[PDB]
Amino acid sequence: LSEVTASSRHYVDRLFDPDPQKVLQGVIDMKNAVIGNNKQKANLIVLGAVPRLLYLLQQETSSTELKTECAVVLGSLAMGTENNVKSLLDCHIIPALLQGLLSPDLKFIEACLRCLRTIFTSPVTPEELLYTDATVIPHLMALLSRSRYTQEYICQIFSHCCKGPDHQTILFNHGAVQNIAHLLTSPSYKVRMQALKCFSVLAFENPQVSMTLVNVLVDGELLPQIFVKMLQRDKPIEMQLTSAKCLTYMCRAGAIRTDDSCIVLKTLPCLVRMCSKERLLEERVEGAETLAYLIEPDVELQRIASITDHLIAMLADYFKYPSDIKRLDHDLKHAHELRQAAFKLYASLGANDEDIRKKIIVSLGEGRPP
Ligand SMILES: [Cl-]
Repeated sequence: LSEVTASSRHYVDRLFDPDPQKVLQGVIDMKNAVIGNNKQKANLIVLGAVPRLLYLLQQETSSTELKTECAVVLGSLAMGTENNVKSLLDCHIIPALLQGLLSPDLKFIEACLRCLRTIFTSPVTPEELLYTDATVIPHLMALLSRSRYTQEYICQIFSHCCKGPDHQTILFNHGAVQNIAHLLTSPSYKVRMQALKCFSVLAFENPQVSMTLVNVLVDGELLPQIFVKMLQRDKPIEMQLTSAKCLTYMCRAGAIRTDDSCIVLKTLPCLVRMCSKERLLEERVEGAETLAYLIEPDVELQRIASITDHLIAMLADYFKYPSDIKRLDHDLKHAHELRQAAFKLYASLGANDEDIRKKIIVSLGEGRPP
């Protein structure tokens, strides 16, 4: 490791200072020292700052300011390497943060939830820890709608830690769909985005939840009506793609009909707009694969898609060379993903109609099949 120098030790020592004012300023200086330095994070974790910080956040005498600043620093350490997250987990930070979530003060709750978000988002953290203690999910649900930060953080934690049907149903029984639906009308886009993500992963292959989503009412509008608005071009591209995913999944589960207006006039047209040359490579791959997921079961959708906004022409441009230098290198390295996506959509488009396969064969290269 990098040698530990007197500066780092002085930061950790100032926490043990006898004057409370000096301790508070020491934790503040510690937060300002780990902003960009992952090495400073590692040095302070090895010097034992995390146990002391947790103790200072546990004390009854500690002011709300000191508790908030200590939680902030603990989150800043969790923003570093995976080794740091493992060290913080080994110091039992999640239990302490869960006790901190019992606080009335909102800023302190936000700091603890920010730390929990970074931890649960990190790969080294097992998702089962979220469900190992049954009371944490109800407690998080209760805090879901106190601030935009609680909404965003708890949505991120849930969306990253759902993991499919079993504990997805655990989350559902605690009122996930009803409590998270209201966030889609929030004045904060960051919230509205994250809620969307929660729904997309929550309804991927769970027909039961999809049906529930069809009848959920948020601010006088049925939830699919909110999704359709989030397909509009004025909205950000992410918002659109994710909305389309939700609807396609709801359509695949049976909650929405393949002949429904939201699918043929909004969702599918939106997905072809994701396949344009102007779109990013990742967006083209996801739009194409999601459209293939949508159109695979129904022949009528396949035909409609084949005649929508020169889709088969745009797909041909997946095989053409790109036309910011790091993005260009990234697009030449990941071009295989784009070509593979094009073939997935071709396979779904031409599954039942030979004339569509003839159209694609002609589009992919010069020459007409016999
Ligand atoms: Cl942050």
